[PDB]
Amino acid sequence: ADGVGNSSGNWHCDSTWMGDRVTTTSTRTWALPTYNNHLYKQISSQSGASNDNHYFGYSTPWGYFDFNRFHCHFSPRDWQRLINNNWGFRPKRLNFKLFNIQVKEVTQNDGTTTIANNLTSTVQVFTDSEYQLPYVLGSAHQGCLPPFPADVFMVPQYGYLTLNNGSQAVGRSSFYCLEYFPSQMLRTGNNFTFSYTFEDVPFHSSYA
Amino acid sequence: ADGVGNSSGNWHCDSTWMGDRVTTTSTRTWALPTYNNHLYKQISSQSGASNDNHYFGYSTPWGYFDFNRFHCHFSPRDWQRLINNNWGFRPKRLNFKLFNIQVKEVTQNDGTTTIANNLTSTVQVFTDSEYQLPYVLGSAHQGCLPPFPADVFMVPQYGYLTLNNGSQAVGRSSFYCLEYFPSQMLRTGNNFTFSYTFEDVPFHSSYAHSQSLDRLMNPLIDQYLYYLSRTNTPSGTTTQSRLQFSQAGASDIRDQSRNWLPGPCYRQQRVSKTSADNNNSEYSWTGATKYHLNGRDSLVNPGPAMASHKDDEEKFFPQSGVLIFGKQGSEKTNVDIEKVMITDEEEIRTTNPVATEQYGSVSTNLQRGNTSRQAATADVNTQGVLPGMVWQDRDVYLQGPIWAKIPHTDGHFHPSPLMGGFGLKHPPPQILIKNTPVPANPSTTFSAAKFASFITQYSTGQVSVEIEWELQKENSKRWNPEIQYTSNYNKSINVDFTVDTNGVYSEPRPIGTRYLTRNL
Amino acid sequence: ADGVGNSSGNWHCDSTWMGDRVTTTSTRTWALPTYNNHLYKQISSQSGASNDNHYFGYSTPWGYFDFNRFHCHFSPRDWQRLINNNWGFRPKRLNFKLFNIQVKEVTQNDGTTTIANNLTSTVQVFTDSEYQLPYVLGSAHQGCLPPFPADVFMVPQYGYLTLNNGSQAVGRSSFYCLEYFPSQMLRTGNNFTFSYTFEDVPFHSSYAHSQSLDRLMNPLIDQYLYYLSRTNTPSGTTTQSRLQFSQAGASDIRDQSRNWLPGPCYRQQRVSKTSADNNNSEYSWTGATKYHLNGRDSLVNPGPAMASHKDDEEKFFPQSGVLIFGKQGSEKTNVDIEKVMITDEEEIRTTNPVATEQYGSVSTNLQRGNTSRQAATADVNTQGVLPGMVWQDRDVYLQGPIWAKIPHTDGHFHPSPLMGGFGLKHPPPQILIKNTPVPANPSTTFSAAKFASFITQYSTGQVSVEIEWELQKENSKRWNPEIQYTSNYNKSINVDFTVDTNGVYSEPRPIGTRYLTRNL
Repeated sequence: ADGVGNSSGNWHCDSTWMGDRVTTTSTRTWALPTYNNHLYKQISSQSGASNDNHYFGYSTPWGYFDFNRFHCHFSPRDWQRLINNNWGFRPKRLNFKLFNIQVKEVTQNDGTTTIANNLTSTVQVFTDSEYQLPYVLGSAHQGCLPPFPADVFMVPQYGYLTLNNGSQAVGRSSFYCLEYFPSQMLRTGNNFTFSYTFEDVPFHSSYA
Repeated sequence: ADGVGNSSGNWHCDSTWMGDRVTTTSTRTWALPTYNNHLYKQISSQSGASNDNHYFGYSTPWGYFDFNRFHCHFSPRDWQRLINNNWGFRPKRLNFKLFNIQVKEVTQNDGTTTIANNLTSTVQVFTDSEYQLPYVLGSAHQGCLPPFPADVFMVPQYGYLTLNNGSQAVGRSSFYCLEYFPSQMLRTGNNFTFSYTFEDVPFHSSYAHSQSLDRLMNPLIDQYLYYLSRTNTPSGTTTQSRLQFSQAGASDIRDQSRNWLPGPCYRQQRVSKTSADNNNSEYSWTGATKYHLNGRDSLVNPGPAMASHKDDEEKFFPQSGVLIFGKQGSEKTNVDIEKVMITDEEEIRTTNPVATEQYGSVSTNLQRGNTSRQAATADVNTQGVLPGMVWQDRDVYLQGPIWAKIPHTDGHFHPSPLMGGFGLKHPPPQILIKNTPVPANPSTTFSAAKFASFITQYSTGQVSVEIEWELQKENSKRWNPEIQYTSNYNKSINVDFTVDTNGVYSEPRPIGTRYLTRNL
Repeated sequence: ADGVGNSSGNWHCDSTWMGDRVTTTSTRTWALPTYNNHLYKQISSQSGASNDNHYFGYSTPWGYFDFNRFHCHFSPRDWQRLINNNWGFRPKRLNFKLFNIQVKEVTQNDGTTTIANNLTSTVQVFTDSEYQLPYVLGSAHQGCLPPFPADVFMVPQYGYLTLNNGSQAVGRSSFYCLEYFPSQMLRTGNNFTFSYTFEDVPFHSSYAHSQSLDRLMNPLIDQYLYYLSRTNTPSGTTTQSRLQFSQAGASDIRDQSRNWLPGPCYRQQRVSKTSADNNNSEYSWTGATKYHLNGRDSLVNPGPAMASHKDDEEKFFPQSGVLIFGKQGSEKTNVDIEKVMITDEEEIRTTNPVATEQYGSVSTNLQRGNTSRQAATADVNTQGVLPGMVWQDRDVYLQGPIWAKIPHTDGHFHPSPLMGGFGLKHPPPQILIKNTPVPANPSTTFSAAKFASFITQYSTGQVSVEIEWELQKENSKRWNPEIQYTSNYNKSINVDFTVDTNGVYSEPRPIGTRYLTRNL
């Protein structure tokens, strides 16, 4: 879309209050490494663990973008404006964008770390809009968008757990390959976007 | 098309089931090196090889994209959905795409390997849609699209064989230069695509017959036809020749008059999975089933479709009559039986003769009374096609091949590939890809010698294969439940058809397609 | 439709010849009892039976209407009119009707059998037009429509066999409940009807070739091709190897170059109608021609179409290579030869090998001079289909079957039924009929046990079958008269194909169709 040298997006971090609506926008800089060396690895609880701590699952080479915390969208002044004046609030719709994607190639020769641009490499992005993957958001996991807009954050590694009989698996355990999903390939100059509408939910009781 | 920094394609790996159709799409990441250092090399069998192993051919600097295996398009869940619900399937059309092509230049200075982008280099891609090149697909060769979508695979090198008189060639031997074909040159940002339509082919028999060919009668009603049941009667204290005839019913069900015959046979030697049960000798070739062609013996493998074993003999399999797939990590030469998975063709024993047994018996003389000559019979170890013969083709497997090219010959009978799959007069064309040679620094003085120094480079990219399949929906009226493929509920260290703690994908067993049942 | 006292059909038994078509209509009176006491019973081979005789299946309370014999539609005069004037025929369409259905209730009190009408009971009739049930028609079973229109026949009980491992079943064995099909319920006054169209099938070869396959040349003109006629010449007082070639003419007519070969063969043992000529031993199975399927031997009967005997050997017939029909009043087990009528397939010896002889001879070694090795040959007792092979199918008979269902298999070669007739992928559907169970007096207290007491009853009615046949008119240009089927003028106690003083209808001999002649 923008090849090499044309920006594919702008920095939009702000909030607009219009009557009975507040629209919060946040922009962050993320870093995504290579996870598991491009491999899917079966993971399980260590031998000798207690029965309550036994688990079985899979670790994927993918990362995921988490913004399931209020500090990712509201500044402290925004929070004070929200909670001191409103009896309730609820989300309505969201818009998501990935842009200005740069792929960096890292080499190490004779103890020297050299980083150079890779203008032909891609990143695969897709949204699980059919909810066919285990939903690991909402478990209060680290790796969200940092509360301060100037902070740079690492993209957390995606992984899921399935049925386990101790440290082993059962026949009902499910395995998911994330490359079996249609994904969008983005070079430097390509951007990704999608829009989502929240279902009708009760207003949060922001009152005593 | 997309210069440097614009993607020329997307990752499409998925399947859509819509009524009587299933469309499977797969995307993989491939790596293509430089083969033969941009040269065509004449190849031949080594001196001292046996006559059966003699060959002559050419090795080309090109590679080819192979997706002639079901695991390249169907996930194990997709295969289970296909085989547990459909009485047949066949391919309809396919779409192919190469995109996100990156050419990498490799240099080596003072023992250091440095890889950098080459944004101006090209890769040459063309499809042999006129079938003017030797068709090497359909020979069960390695180098296909890996079954796991996350695996990266190397593009296999293309090569062909021609006529040979020993290790030498003859005047009729053909040489093919693949640069004499029009090819499309792709830089980083260019993509390649083409569409193909399969010819009309029979649906694969993804079912097992619930009736046997010798048990198609009504057991309650006798036949009105008579058969010779006795040839003598007690006379005095000796015997006297006397012909008698009976109508066949349930008690003598083997003598009933029938309209059909079991399919053709080409007997195989019987080997047992229990080692001690086998003969203590080297009989992999002396006892092997072979065909003779131009003075050379070739192994018949797997040969005509025949049942692996009869009832309650699952440990026995034909010596070269079944497909044998390797487990994950299996070597190439002389691996043990526990390292391989041997397929079973027992679902076709209803109509097809057992591979290791005779087709039947025929008379060899003329019996006569009083000198007297008693009737004699011989085993029929090889039986050609007879009128009224019915048979089932070999089953297809998830790891098995999909199609093969029917040889361009004046005559052929039932051109279903013997290894299993769909016989196509115009199969999906070979897709040839190679890196364009980039000459290194030339001499400032003109030299008529052809260039021998080139910049070392390889290419990487993504490949997409989308195939539409037509389904033959099951329409059974049986009352009791059917056999279905299923995962085992009991706990295990690893889940089947997943990755282990090393992230290594494995296929624990071969899965056929014949689980539902249909009447004969 | 017609309640009680109104007829729901008429008697239509006749044939109409109109140009290239003949429409035969037949009406019969049938009786249908209650089978298995309204129960489905699992059936299997008796313990102690041989492996070849093992089976497993189910017996159903339903009956079926069978008209798969030519005598059910053609009178002997109709057959003579068909076979003396036509070079071929094939079925085109059929119409079926059940009408005038009466349900009779049978009671037995103090040793007295009383039969009364049941005007409210029904009979369930349905046609298996989707072929979801095991097709038991075409196995030459008794219970067809009687050849004489005045005879009343019992409806045969329907039953099928499924997969068996010995006397037991396997997981792939299928069970079918015929009440899981939609059926039409008919009281007295209701009728059933359905129409069926035959698929396109080849005309039956109702002719005998007036030329032999080895005598197709011009006897007056020599061939321009040469054959090896001599292999040595007199040299001195000994012999010397020397190849010589000759052009074949009439004197060496056996050496002429030919374009075609006789049809395939599967050798049968030769038996003689003269008892003393046979070997004094029990060879009905040891010397029998068999095929091996899943570890069980089945008799090959009648097998591939082959000539019964050569010239001037009419007393010889293949052991299980011809259809054998029973004379009127013939028993079931071990009847004498005078109680049966053995058919003859001598009209096809022009193109088909004799059943009891070898197909030919082939070389088995490589002859060489000076150690020296002399040329050796072997008999070919079994010959598969070769390119250039021509053959004739088995003849059909008035008492013989008409059609058979081609098994649903991936492959089959020349799907003409081996017992004779027309191979149909979609044959006329099975027509299943049974009496609706009428429960007897129930208990005034509720019981969850299924009903085991029923009112004894049977049904009677009329059945009509009308088939349209297409004729292939003879267009011969031979000068001298042809062989025609005819009655014998000499006086006799009984007329052929009539009733005797007991009013018992009999068919004195089998009548084929191959009386007219056509050139090869």
